[PDB]
Amino acid sequence: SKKLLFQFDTDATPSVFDVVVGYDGGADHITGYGNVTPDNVGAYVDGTIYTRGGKEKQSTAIFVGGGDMAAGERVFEAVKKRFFGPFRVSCMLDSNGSNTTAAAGVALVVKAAGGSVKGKKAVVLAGTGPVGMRSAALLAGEGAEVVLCGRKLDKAQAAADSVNKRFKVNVTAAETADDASRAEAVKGAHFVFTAGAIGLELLPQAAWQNESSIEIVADYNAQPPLGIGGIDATDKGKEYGGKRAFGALGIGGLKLKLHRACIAKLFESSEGVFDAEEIYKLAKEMA
Amino acid sequence: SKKLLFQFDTDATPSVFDVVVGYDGGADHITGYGNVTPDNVGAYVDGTIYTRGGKEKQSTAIFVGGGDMAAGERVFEAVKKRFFGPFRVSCMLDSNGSNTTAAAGVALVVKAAGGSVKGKKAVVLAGTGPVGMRSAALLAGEGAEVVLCGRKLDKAQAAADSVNKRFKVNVTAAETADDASRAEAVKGAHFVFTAGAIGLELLPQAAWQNESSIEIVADYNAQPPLGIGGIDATDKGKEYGGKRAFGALGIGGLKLKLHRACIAKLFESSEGVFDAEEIYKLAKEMA
Amino acid sequence: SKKLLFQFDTDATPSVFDVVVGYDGGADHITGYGNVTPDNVGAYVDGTIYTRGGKEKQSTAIFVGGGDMAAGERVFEAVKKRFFGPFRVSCMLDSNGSNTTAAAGVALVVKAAGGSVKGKKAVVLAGTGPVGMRSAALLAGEGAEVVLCGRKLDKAQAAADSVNKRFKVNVTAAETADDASRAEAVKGAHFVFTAGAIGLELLPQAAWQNESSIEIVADYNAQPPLGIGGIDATDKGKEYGGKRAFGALGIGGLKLKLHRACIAKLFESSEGVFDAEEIYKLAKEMA
Ligand SMILES: NC(=O)c1ccc[n+]([C@@H]2O[C@H](COP(=O)([O-])OP(=O)(O)OC[C@H]3O[C@@H](n4cnc5c(N)ncnc54)[C@H](OP(=O)(O)O)[C@@H]3O)[C@@H](O)[C@H]2O)c1
Ligand SMILES: NC(=O)c1ccc[n+]([C@@H]2O[C@H](COP(=O)([O-])OP(=O)(O)OC[C@H]3O[C@@H](n4cnc5c(N)ncnc54)[C@H](OP(=O)(O)O)[C@@H]3O)[C@@H](O)[C@H]2O)c1
Ligand SMILES: NC(=O)c1ccc[n+]([C@@H]2O[C@H](COP(=O)([O-])OP(=O)(O)OC[C@H]3O[C@@H](n4cnc5c(N)ncnc54)[C@H](OP(=O)(O)O)[C@@H]3O)[C@@H](O)[C@H]2O)c1
Repeated sequence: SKKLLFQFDTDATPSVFDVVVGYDGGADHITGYGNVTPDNVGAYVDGTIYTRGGKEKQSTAIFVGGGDMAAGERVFEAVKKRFFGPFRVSCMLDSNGSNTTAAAGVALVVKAAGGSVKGKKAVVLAGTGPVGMRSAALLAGEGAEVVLCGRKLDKAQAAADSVNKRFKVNVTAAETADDASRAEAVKGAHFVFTAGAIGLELLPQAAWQNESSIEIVADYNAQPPLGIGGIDATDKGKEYGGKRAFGALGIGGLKLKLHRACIAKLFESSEGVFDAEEIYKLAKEMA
Repeated sequence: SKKLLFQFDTDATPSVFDVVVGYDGGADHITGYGNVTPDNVGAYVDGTIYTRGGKEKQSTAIFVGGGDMAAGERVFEAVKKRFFGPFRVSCMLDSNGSNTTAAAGVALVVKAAGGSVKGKKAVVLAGTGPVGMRSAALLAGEGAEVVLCGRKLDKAQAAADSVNKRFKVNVTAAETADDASRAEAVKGAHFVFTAGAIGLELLPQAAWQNESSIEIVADYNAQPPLGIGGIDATDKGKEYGGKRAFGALGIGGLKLKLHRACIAKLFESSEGVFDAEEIYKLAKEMA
Repeated sequence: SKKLLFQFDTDATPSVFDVVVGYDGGADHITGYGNVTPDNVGAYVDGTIYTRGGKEKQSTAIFVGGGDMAAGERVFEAVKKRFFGPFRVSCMLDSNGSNTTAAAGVALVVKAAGGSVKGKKAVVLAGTGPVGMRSAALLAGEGAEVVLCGRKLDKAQAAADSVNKRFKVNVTAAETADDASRAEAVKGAHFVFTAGAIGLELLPQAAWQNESSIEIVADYNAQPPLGIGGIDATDKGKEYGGKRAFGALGIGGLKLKLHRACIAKLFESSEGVFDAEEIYKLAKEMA
């Protein structure tokens, strides 16, 4: 049977980026839908579970995407709720590539760290967006003491509460309104991630270079000025007098390979569920 | 040339069910459109008839679907009306699966009856919907005496008139507003079909198992309480005393293979027209 | 990698005609979007330039189409504007088949004229539409002396100004408000093209067959009354006395083959820009 991927996007039209990667990952055909909601996705799912049987079923799979993570999460939950008994197919969630980007970034840092980050302090700057929250979640799951920062304490605390409930961890928040506060929050930390919006700087070279404790820095922003000063986007473990760095493009290379590999995995079984935990498990096997 | 199927759906977005079946039927690519109407479909059809010539033409085809049978029929007529001379391609109509469902059901019953039902009495309970109407048409074309029943003579006689004019047959109507009247209507019948809306019982175990004249019963409702009591939805010719029963899922298994086979036929010529009659002819071959 | 074509149509839904030709031109997959504007196309383009690298870049391409040429040009310019450095893919513009139609027409006439029209006079009747304007541009590029006519001088001059600025040529405009003026305008001309709206006659038989200077005539209107009287739409170099005629269908046959061949070119490099000039270059090779 041909491998058919059904793309459910919460935005008005399906993401072009997700279509290309889906095909390069092995889909024979991709059929996409926009404006997908928790109320209209059930009928679409029925079409994937009552049309093929047995080993044929694994050749159909579902991918959920779009620009708003919370919206994708509501659709993803409604998809899983429609399945019942043996009537199911594999599914994946990766709105705006946040799960694959956060998983690639954390896997690279944990590997470069020797394989463990337990008990160590980790700081995610501008960690209130989807990549920062998923990054905080995966680090916390690895045992690190995570502090999620943002300009305003309420938003920062809301993000940690959200992450804590979903992944059952205990991330703490902190307000850092300026570069100065951001320099302080970083003191005593062993790992520092900058998950800021595109084209903004958050931690100049001084701010991280003179902190004996810092082992690794990782930046998700690929547009200059970069989130971390003193490094290049292509950096991928590059040495900087003690500290090692991973730039956005070095992280991006793995994210792309990871996304492709997850798509292929969707067709090897009819019961895969790929959200942050499972995507990160695969990321560690590929880093 | 690649086998290209153009899917025209009357609902807001195209049916996922119809997409999977189309690829398993052999289409190389399926391009779908939602909110298709009798007015906008003409321009879509031009794209299928003026882009390929000669032997190439049979490699493009059209499929009309959606949840409303009436809307689908209006669009299908607009499609056939657009063709002119040699400028045409094969087309199929199967809104809400009404044609393939009714064709599989009748084909299975006629086969289990020995191959001929000429002159026998067949009763279709709640036969005023698309599935009941198409079933009555096909039975009447096979020569059976058909009585289409519903809660109000008004609507039942209109359903019968519609079928009679479209298929050139002579189905009669009858009013059965309650259990008792329903049980009464099946006396003396050889074949009984329940084509009621989903989740409703129309013929309890005690209304058919004690009528000697009845040879075969068939139910299209797959949601408990089933249309026929005393059987399982998966029954496919299972014997109950001296009678045989077909459950909605037993019928559905053939409906799926039939729907796949019809799509493949669309690419074997550029003049095929697959509506109830032709879909039924193929159903008999495969039953 | 699979050859992926992304279709951006300015209308509500993507053209069926453009999809079929795109597959016959060699695309492995076509993903179409409707309602595309200069504003929302940027995010779409990003998806085609950040998902593949190196030799895989050329396996993704863009096609802009739809019914309104002006809307299409705006989107096409926005697409080229999003590219930067090596981050780009091949792209093509053919809203309403205006580029492939004008290129096929001019190529056929130039070949029939011995391969050169330099220094000769070409008149384009009702040349204010997109087909008429593109035809005038290619003819002027061949060194012909071109006169673009229309019922009102201001509109005709605006058309020539547009063409002259865009292709850097020097087409002249003239007002021909009635039958008498159109007949006067072609006296002494060597080539006459009728690019009027569908179903209108612009050049009666007696208005061209008695003019000794006229060598070849071409008509883009396929709906009777044809733009040029006394010819058949299927004519493709048919001789009438000392003259050759090309009708709308004779021209359309090359347009179709040309459109297919252009799509194939898009995947041969990641820098192709298929607008009128490059499409005409290929038309000459194929006429
Ligand atoms: N290439 C890929 O495949 C890919 C995929 C996904 C993401 N990414 C990249 O990874 C990064 C993370 O994405 P994201 O979507 O999670 O980010 P986001 O939601 O756009 O922004 C992250 C946070 O940055 C903070 N911020 C915004 N403007 C700021 C300013 N002027 N000063 C200080 N803080 C500011 C906000 O935190 P507070 O308001 O709490 O301060 C915001 O929650 C982005 O740079 C994005 O480009 C790349
Ligand atoms: N799995 C598939 O591929 C597939 C495809 C199509 C259909 N189906 C199933 O097959 C059946 C037929 O579909 P359909 O669309 O023709 O049905 P429908 O139009 O939904 O219903 C059929 C008839 O049921 C009668 N009815 C409604 N409520 C009733 C009640 N409370 N008591 C008695 N009669 C009642 C009505 O007739 P009166 O008003 O005249 O009494 C109505 O015309 C359904 O169960 C449907 O789920 C399955
Ligand atoms: N088969 C294909 O692939 C294909 C594709 C595209 C176009 N075409 C055909 O080629 C032709 C050119 O298309 P187009 O889009 O450029 O045309 P258009 O924009 O529809 O019309 C061209 C010009 O015709 C003139 N006109 C309109 N009504 C007129 C009338 N009643 N009397 C005299 N002149 C009138 C107008 O010029 P003024 O107002 O300046 O006088 C108008 O600008 C059409 O016949 C079309 O069907 C075929």
